Amino acid sequence: QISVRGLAGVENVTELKKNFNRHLHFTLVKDRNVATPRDYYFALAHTVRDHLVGRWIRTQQHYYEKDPKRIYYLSLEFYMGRTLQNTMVNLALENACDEATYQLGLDMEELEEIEEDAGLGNGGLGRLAACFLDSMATLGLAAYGYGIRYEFGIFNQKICGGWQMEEADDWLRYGNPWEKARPEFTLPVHFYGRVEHTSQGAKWVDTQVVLAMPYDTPVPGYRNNVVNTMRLWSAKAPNDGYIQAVLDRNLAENISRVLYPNDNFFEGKELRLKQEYFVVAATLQDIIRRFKSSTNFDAFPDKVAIQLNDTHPSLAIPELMRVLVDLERLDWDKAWEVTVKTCAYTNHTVLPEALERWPVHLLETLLPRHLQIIYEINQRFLNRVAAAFPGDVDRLRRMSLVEEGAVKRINMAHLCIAGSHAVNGVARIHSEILKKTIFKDFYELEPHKFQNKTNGITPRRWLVLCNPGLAEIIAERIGEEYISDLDQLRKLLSYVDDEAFIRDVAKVKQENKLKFAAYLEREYKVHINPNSLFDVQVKRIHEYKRQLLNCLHVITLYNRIKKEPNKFVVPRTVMIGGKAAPGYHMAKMIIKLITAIGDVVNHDPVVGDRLRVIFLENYRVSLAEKVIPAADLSEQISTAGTEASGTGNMKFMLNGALTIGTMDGANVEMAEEAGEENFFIFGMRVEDVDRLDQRGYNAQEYYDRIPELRQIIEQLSSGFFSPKQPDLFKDIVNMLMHHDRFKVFADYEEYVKCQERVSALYKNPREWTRMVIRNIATSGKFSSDRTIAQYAREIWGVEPSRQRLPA
Amino acid sequence: QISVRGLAGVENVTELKKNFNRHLHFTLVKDRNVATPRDYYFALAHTVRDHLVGRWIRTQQHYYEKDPKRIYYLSLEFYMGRTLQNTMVNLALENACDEATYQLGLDMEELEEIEEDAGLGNGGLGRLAACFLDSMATLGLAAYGYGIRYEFGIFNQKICGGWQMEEADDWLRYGNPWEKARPEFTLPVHFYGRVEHTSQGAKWVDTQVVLAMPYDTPVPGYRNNVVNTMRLWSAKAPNDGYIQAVLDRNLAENISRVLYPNDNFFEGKELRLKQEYFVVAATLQDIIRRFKSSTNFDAFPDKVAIQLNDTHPSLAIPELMRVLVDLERLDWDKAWEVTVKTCAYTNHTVLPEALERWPVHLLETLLPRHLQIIYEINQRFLNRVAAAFPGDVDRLRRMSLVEEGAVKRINMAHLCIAGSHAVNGVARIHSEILKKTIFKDFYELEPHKFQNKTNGITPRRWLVLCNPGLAEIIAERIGEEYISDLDQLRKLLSYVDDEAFIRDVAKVKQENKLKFAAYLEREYKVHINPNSLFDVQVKRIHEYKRQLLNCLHVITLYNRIKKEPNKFVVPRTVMIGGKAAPGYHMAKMIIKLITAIGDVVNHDPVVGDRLRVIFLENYRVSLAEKVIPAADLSEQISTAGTEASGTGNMKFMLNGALTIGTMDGANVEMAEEAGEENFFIFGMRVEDVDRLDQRGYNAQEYYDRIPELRQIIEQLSSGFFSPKQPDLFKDIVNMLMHHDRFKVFADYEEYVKCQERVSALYKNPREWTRMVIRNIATSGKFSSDRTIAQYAREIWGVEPSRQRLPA
Ligand SMILES: O=C(COc1ccc(-c2ccccc2)cc1)N[C@@H]1O[C@H](CO)[C@@H](O)[C@H](O)[C@H]1O
Ligand SMILES: O=C(COc1ccc(-c2ccccc2)cc1)N[C@@H]1O[C@H](CO)[C@@H](O)[C@H](O)[C@H]1O
Repeated sequence: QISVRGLAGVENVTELKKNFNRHLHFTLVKDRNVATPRDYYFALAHTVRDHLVGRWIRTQQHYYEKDPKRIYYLSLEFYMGRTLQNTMVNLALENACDEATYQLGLDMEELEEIEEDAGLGNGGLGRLAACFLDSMATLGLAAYGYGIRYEFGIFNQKICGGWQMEEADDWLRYGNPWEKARPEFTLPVHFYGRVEHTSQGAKWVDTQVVLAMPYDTPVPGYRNNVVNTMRLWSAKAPNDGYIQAVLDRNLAENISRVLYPNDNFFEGKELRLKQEYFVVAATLQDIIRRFKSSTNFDAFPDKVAIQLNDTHPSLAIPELMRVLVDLERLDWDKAWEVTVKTCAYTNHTVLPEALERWPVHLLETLLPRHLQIIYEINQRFLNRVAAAFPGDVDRLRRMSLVEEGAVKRINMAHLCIAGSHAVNGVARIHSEILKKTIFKDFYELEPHKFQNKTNGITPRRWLVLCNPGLAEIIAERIGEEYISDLDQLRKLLSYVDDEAFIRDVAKVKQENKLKFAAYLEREYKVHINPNSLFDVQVKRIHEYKRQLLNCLHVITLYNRIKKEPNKFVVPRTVMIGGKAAPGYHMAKMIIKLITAIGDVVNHDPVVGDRLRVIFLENYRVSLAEKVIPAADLSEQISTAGTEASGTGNMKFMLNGALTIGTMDGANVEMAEEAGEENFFIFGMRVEDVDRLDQRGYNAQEYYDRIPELRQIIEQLSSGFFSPKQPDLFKDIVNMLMHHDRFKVFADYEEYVKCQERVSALYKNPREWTRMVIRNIATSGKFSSDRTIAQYAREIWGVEPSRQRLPA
Repeated sequence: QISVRGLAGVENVTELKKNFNRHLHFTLVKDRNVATPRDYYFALAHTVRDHLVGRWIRTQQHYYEKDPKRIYYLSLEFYMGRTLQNTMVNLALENACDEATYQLGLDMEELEEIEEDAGLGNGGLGRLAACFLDSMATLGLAAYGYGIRYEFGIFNQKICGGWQMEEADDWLRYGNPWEKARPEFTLPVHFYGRVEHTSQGAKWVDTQVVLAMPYDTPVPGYRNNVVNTMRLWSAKAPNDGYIQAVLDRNLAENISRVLYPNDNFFEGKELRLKQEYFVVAATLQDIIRRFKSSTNFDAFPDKVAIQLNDTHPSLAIPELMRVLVDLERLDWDKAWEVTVKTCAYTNHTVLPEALERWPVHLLETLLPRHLQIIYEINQRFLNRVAAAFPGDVDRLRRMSLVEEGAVKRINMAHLCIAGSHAVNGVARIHSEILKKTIFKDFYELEPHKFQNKTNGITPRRWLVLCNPGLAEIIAERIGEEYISDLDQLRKLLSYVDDEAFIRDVAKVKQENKLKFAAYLEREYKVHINPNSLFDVQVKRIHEYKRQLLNCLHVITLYNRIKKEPNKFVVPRTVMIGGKAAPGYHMAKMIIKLITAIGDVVNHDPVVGDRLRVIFLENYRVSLAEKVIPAADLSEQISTAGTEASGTGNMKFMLNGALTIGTMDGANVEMAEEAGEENFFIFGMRVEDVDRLDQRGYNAQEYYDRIPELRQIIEQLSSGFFSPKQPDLFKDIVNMLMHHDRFKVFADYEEYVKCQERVSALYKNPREWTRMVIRNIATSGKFSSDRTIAQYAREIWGVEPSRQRLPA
């Protein structure tokens, strides 16, 4: 049908048809009389997976023969989403499968909706790992993702009476056709026990053992016949009343049972520490085993890079030291040099409550040898600080890996900086904040360690897969090369005055919106107007992300309409979606407020279809692929200095939405790429926030001086949005008035004014679309291929390649 | 190589070779460079499984079109063993796979040793279910086995310092290529809750729900293209702190976690009751759903038979009543008629401590509605007893389903007799004991219910598979037909004086023994003499089975040798094997005594290789397939009246061992088939045991009058077999002397005399072999094809068929 989806040759179609019938018969043990749509999905999945295997085997054989430096990306999260369509895209099989299934009397799109998301992450950090794997394979790097095979991923969110309810994400129920169990590569992981000292050095003895069983999933590059591996570890009890002893095997296997969903506010839970060590200990044994199959650990950093995705796998540092010192018997200083040259650390936040700080008593009991090593690392590090800054005793206390207080804690960020040759933030402003404020002491001691690597997204999933219509009108003008060289989109700047292109860009957006409006009714019985501006904010629910500020705007618009009902306003559909961490009361209250506003707004006859407020239930990778192509306006409105990068912002820019946002995270670089005239920037900059903090933020001042704001607060307090429970929202009002760390009121006026400018532009479709073209055309920087090429050259010491492997 | 293993045609071999390479590549994702022997096993298993699928689909389609009466065999145990070789045998693929693998440079026998036993049973009752499934498929019955998919089967037994140690049988670790998950056929099972009464009748409300997920395994008939199903249920939590709630899903899924290994002494454990209801509730919903796919439950017994394998699934009776009365709204009397006509019950013991008697308080809490129904069944039944036997108030108390006492209990055997149209024992003497003693009252009320169905074994696994050499020398003389018509073995009576046949029978036995002697060294570093008489007792360890009596004989022989070392004796290798239930102290002590005797006997220079005592570790289906073909003498020495049938006895008879045994269980019918002159019968009959009980058994009398017996007891008491712990065996001596329910001393003299007659005959190889021929030739009765034909005609009301389905 469309060019970018590939060829549908007679030979290929015929072959796909027979392999499909073969799998339906031999694999599923069904015939056409009893097969359900799920059986058809599986027959298709196995058919496509068969095309991966030859390339997977030869890629791995290739790395063995050529022995390149290997990249190990350690993450506790891989937010993969669905795999079927992505695999077809990357193997150029999409049109052929479409044709083949069509001939068999099946709708491929319908079969695609059957696949469960692999929801093995919370949000941005987990999805970054997934984009990164795609880019590493597309750039021909010998790269391995290592993580945990959680039995239950991020919870499914249901909304009941306006409230979030959580249910278990039982994503493996029907089986996973993409993974291959490797029970033969099983490895032991140790816990508890005690440390004995001999003449020969230290020994860790009397440990309990959990087995780590690997499951491999193929990661295909974009049309280069490269297929890399993501290896996910699963916990198994070793084989040694009788009944109860058997049932107690559950205790061990609980390590890989469920993903922790609390992506704000760190809590030191023992089971999470076990997960963190488990992935690290099994991964490092695998790495070392592979390195030996090439005595001389001097060459170890020439053949191994380990990237730590935040501090979650930070135990890699003392575990690598443990193995080199206790098992391989290297002297400390040589082991340390190897470790530092091997490890690099990516930081993802600045909120103090988000940093991992493990109580010493937990490590003492669970990992007694690791605690000794961390103490030794700390002593040697602080000796270096003392020599560089003699007499500065407060610096010594600020930089220590060990924090004193009620309970002594280990600061895992400080461990990571001490034991890595490179530390990076995820956007230019974030990396600068790291050097200037939270890791200032570390930067002064070792300035060469600190880098920036601005985040990106893969244009395969986030353009070609989710928005084929847009990908096609672009390919028509500039060819197909841009799909793996996104900087080529700049060529589109010469079409900004092209009448045909303007019309096509606008037509694709209209089609995406009609499709999404239809999805909403069929699957959720909700009525929307497709001619309205689609105003969307989708991301995890956090105070810093300021869903609340968006709420205030929605109510302002509603109040204005009620005040002057016969005045024309640009119609809007305001959609907000995102999950709240189960323990986060304020985030759960924000969800309830959103639905409560909807209840009032959506049923007010005076409003009509001029304003609609919808809460997008169960936001996840598959839903983002649907809503992002349909968006006109992207809400990126975190308080300046709080969102380290953002990546959802990039997805929207690539797909033809305009952005309203603060100068925060990657928004700054996006505005710089597109030109500030083509971006809706508002609000305090980081400097303005600092000045407010120096003086003291008083929310009352805003309430006193802004009549429209005072009206919203009275409506909330008095029960306008909760008639049967008038004080339902008192916690929200109280926080806004007295303890708002994120200064919601301070940006309110500028935000409302800026939103008026959005509505003005949307009235002029031709000029709206021309601004959209200038955004799409300057989105090239934010390809994760650019990000990974910078990691490879500036951190890993390896050269990317665009060359094909033989097919 | 050998005729009965089938054809190896050029077309077949070539096709098997390519499908093997296809599975190795696409299924396992390996090539020849990294493949382990386990990968080769799996490639072969998937290749053979592919041959089943077409026949499996068409068999099930056939039953749908023809709508025959369906047989549902409900068992908590299916002791299946390995599947690969059995599937090849039944599909006539054995020689072809052998050739194909040989050409690929592989040894098929070696690949066969890689497969885990499906050890989903304890011993005889579980293995009977497995033989029965094979016979039902071979006889063309529309039959379904229904059970539980245990994650952990019968424990692996290790012997450490002479003691049994139990380890988890993690049989699913590497995956099971034979099963197909059917997540779409998942069904809810209810527990706990309470009973509400309306106008409409009773309602069971506020229940907790566990899901039952089915896994189907194909059951191939012998060369008839019939493939039936064994459906095994697995427990899954329904989908509705957060972390802990996720981890608590284990509680629900524990129902199908582990097989209970205590096959003597019933213990009322709540988790076992849940297992019993779980299999019954899910199975009956499946049965009813299938019946509806044909209002009129009158025809239900014309289209459904349910066979209960002991009382373990006895809850089928009140569950069927519950469904018909509460859900389908049938009146009680009509529902009851349907139930009785549908259900039949097979009894497997006479030991009072083995009968299931569930405490009422357990049923009250777990299954409140079932307890009401059982009470109602009991009231109506006892009303019938009172009318038939007016004034006999003690009969009323003896026959009640409810037993009074400390705790009130339900007698599940009484429930089963009341709610079944047929009750059978498993050997002629057992069925007679049922009518005359333990169920006498029930027989007097309803004599037409009571039947005999003498047990059998499948000659496919138990001759063709495990002893191809013997199968071949038989096929040479009489053709291949006997494999599915075992009565044809009688034709062998005309070869009893045939010199060539005598030599061939003896040669096959010698080859089996050389092979087994070699297996022992290679896998267990133990040295045996292959010219000795192989004296074997393999079966679960129980006092009633009298491994202890065998122990006394072994010590007698040892004492005799020590007494007269230069006198010739027929050399023996005495092998004893079997698992003890984890809670059974005396059985664990018997295992230790056996190894302790071995320690002394096997290292005494005076003995030489004239006597060896070996404990066969980890006895299970795969080991029985090795040791049974190698045996000369089969020990079947239970106290008269205690072994309901035995089936191991039949396996030995079919494979060329002679039998030393009591007139107990099926031994009686075996001796009757072969002629008593061709059997080594000794000891008390049931009548002699009764007379002893009337007078009172005094073990001291035997000890006083038998000097050789007194010597053994002093050796045991004084520490001759346990030098470092002189009183190790005091419990054994104490039991023998003071509380032996199984009268070990009373049979001792006759047993020793009889064993002398065995040794005399073995000295004359020609006459030994002629007696063997007369045993093999009269073993036809004990084919499970005969047993199943009698069940089908006399209980299920269906006609077996030997006709092929189209291929
Ligand atoms: O997604 C995250 C953080 O997610 C988690 C996920 C899990 C945890 C966690 C930590 C300890 C224990 C349990 C859970 C903490 C944070 N951060 C985002 O990372 C993106 C990629 O760099 C950035 O674009 C976002 O700005 C940043 O908020
Ligand atoms: O194997 C058995 C009994 O096995 C079990 C297995 C499990 C249980 C059980 C019962 C309740 C709770 C837990 C376990 C009780 C008995 N009996 C044998 O059945 C054979 C087949 O009919 C006969 O040949 C044997 O004589 C008989 O002992």
